[PDB]
Amino acid sequence: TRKAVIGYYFIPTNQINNYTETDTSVVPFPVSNITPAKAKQLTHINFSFLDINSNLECAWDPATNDAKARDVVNRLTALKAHNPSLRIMFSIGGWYYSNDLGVSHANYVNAVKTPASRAKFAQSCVRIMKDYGFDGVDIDWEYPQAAEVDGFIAALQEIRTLLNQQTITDGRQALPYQLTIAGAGGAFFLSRYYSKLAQIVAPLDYINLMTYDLAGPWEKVTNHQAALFGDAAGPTFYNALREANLGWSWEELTRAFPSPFSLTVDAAVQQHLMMEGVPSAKIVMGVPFYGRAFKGVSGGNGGQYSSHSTPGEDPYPSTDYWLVGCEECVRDKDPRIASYRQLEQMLQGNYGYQRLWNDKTKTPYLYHAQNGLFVTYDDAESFKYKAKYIKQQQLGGVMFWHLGQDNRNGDLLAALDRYFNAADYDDSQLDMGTGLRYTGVGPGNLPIMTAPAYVPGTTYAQGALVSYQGYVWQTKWGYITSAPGSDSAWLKVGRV
Amino acid sequence: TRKAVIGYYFIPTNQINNYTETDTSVVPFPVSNITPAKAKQLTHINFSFLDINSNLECAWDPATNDAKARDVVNRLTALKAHNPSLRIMFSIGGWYYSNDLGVSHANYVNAVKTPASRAKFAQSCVRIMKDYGFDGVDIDWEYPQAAEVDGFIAALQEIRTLLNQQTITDGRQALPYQLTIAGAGGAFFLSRYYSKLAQIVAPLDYINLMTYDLAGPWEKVTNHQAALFGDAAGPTFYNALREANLGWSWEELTRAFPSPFSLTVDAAVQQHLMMEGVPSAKIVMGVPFYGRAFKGVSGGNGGQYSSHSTPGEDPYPSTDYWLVGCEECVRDKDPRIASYRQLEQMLQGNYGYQRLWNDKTKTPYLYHAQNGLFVTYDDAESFKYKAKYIKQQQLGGVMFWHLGQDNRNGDLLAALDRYFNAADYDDSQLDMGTGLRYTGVGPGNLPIMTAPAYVPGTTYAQGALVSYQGYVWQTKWGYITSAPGSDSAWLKVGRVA
Ligand SMILES: Cc1cccn2c(=O)c3cc(C(=O)NCc4cccnc4)c(N)[n+](C[C@H]4CCCO4)c3nc12
Ligand SMILES: Cc1cccn2c(=O)c3cc(C(=O)NCc4cccnc4)c(N)[n+](C[C@H]4CCCO4)c3nc12
Ligand SMILES: Cc1cccn2c(=O)c3cc(C(=O)NCc4cccnc4)c(N)[n+](C[C@H]4CCCO4)c3nc12
Repeated sequence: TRKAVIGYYFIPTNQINNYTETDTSVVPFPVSNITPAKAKQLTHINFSFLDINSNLECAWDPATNDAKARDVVNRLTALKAHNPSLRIMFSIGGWYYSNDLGVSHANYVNAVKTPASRAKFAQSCVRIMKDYGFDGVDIDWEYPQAAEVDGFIAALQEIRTLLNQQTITDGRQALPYQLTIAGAGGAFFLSRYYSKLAQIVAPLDYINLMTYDLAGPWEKVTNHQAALFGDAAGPTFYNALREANLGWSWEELTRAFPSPFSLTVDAAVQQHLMMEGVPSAKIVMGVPFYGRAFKGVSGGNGGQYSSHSTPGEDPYPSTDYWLVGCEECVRDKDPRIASYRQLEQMLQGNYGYQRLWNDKTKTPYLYHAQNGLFVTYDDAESFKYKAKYIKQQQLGGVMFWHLGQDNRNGDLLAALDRYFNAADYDDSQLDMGTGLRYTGVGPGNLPIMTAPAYVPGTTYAQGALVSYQGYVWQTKWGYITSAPGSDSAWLKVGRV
Repeated sequence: TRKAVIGYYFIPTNQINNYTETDTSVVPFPVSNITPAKAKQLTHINFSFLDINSNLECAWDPATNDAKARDVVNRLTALKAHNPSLRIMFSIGGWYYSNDLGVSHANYVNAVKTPASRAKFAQSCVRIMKDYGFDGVDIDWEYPQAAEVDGFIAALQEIRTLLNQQTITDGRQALPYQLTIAGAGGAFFLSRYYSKLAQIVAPLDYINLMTYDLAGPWEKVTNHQAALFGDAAGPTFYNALREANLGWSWEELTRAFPSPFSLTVDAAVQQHLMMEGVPSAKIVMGVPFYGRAFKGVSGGNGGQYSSHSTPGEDPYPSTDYWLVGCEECVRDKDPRIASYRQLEQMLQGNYGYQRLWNDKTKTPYLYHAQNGLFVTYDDAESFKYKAKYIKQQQLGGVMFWHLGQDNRNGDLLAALDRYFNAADYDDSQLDMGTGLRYTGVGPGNLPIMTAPAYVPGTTYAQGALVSYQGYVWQTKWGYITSAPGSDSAWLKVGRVA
């Protein structure tokens, strides 16, 4: 099974309305920059972002020039001439539209409320897909809360039904229409819907975990934003999942959700695999094509794990563009984010940066000794370890934000495709290091065990192991005369 | 409101069929030993035990001579001439009949299964009560499991309906027929039904907690079997309630059920009070009229919290009767249980025992220095603190097992009545000590708190407190943009006035 390679294509409305493929000053990353070689290295392009309007329907930004928008999408779907497996998805949501404090948040809550609203919203998704020529629907609601999850589920189920019927109607058995979501990659947002992961993922082809932004100006201690494994010297976090409305016992919560823990990519993946009904092949690991920069950091450890003075507000509440050498930061008016393309040029232009490597997290980072700056980012080296992880854990593939942040040669995308598909690349001896692994155990990743069959009428001592109804159970205290599952005394510890 | 004083009267079928009041070798504790003075000190006598037969009806042991049974019960109900508040209850169950491996266990599970079976069983309970002259029904099922609790509750409700109708029919408004159960006194058995305590206790007049046997030879470390409060120097136990099917979060389970914890009487009472809908006035504290003995006790502990070499297997797997001076242990053939009557007779007959006192647990214990023996028991002094606890916590009263283990003068029963009712007893200055209290917090004992009202649209930092929909909530982490109760981020920590 070929690994998915899902690249976001993001274009703001102003750039759509003024679209041109011959002037990077207006449109920095036109569709023409996606060469045939790059199209062949992708399996999915997530066009972004559409929204949910006050009519509770999928819709473009109301300021969008529809004729210019159709032309942009047509240029993307023309790329399928170079890659018969390529799908041009469209994404609904993103942080700006759909976060709790976002401009359109209430429309997401209201669209999934009722059977009538869900049917109307689901129909509009398929309509938009067919009217503009997209190959599937991606929903990036960041993020539905506990009371909204069941409606969110039924809406996804409704879209799945309509997409499957549309696949048959259009003869698309060879390339069926698909449904994906961007899912939270950290435990705090994940706890909103974690208990219902199985019913969320059931109608999806993939859940694309946003396993980045695990550090940012909203945290007082600098850190890697997409550490693969944990560094004991770095900060640790409250494991919010132990508070999810799971109904598990104290022992089950404790063994599944050690706290505090290292907020890493491996943690997010393992937390998903701990849940019953979440298959590894549907889990896609997100990676960032951008870095996050911090100022006012101290010395002694390359700027890692230090206090900082980076503004947290949105948008950037100043004109102080303090990321030395970041020309894109001036154009975008924000020194806290830098594309890999810009970071590469900052490393090549003598601005005082050093590129350092953390062999526990398996991620690079920049340090500016003279102005106290720290940048966490990913590159082709960190992608070696993440690609091997994807293969070892039998995940569905990789996702990234976004195509316009790769360098001009497309080195990041080419690296991902190479690590998955190149016949002359061999990572069998790649050293995954001694960084901290997430060691939680849950119902979905219980180890295989053997035990004598449970015998009704037997009195079991503390620590006894029995097999019953497909699982191996252990007594939590002594003098146990009840059957596993009928009591508080038995802990499910294994399967088969 | 007078505190309940509930004494079990237990008599085996063998003793009923051969009942006599002039031969202690056949019947050691005849009803005649319950003098008018003792009858006035009781509010309830739990006659025990009846059973549930394979027809799923309340019934006497099939080997019971029915005429002899009626005669024994009549001697108990005649005691009401001396005490117009006294009730002769009858108890269905007990350990032998109703434990998971007991001879009649399946009858208890099956009787509560369906509306028809519950109706048939409930009718048989009231029929037995009226036929033999009892004043109420007590059910000692030890213990219903999670899947059986809902049927068990519906059966209790059905008995409640029939008892209330029988009260009206018999003009017994001045002394209505009552319904009680014996409940678990330790967290392990309690976890079976803990989540449904409110609906279990609703149809009852009392739930009589079996707050004894909290220690015994089956434990590797000697301990008090009915410690009122905890001793930090003593052993601690897994808090099984954190594994009950409550649906609470990790923070809520941890805050309600500290673990490990001291297995005490106070723990069991407070664990019941942590649940909403469980009124203190229905909780009755059980006390033992017997002791538990250990050997091999090695230490300067006074024998407390020490390793031991006591069998604690049943039945006693030896003939070594090493409890020096326990003659009842020889006749009964078990050196690990002794009535208070015998323990007193061991103390006054020169056997080398020292009576020591633990001022944390507020319980006495025996220690035999030359042979290293340890006995945990209760007496009139430990009952002072338990009686004051009952009054301070506004509990319903006290229960004890059993009447035949008191001394001949009835000193234990007289002490309980004195501490509740005597005008010349004054425990106002009795110091309850510094033993460990159970400090768990649950929905039934959330404190009143004050906090600013939650404001929609606000982003809250970690540890922020807000009031919302009748509760005070605290954030467990930062950058909170959700409303309390809609999220995993908010912890219920208090109630709004
Ligand atoms: C406050 C905050 C707290 C915790 C997490 N947070 C984010 O995880 C986050 C992500 C994003 C984001 O867009 N990631 C890329 C992306 C790509 C594709 C789809 N979805 C998202 C974001 N813009 N912000 C707000 C920034 C903007 C300036 C300062 O705060 C975010 N804030 C927070
Ligand atoms: C209250 C009590 C009263 C009287 C006797 N008692 C015991 O003789 C006893 C033995 C044991 C025990 O473990 N024996 C060893 C063993 C282990 C496994 C298989 N066969 C034998 C025990 N755990 N408890 C506590 C209760 C609490 C919940 C369930 O058990 C016991 N309680 C009591
Ligand atoms: C084996 C055992 C294991 C776990 C718990 N167990 C008891 O909780 C228990 C209680 C009683 C009992 O009667 N408590 C007083 C009473 C008063 C009113 C209503 N119900 C009960 C008991 N007799 N045994 C038998 C044992 C004891 C030693 C040899 O045989 C019991 N055994 C066990």
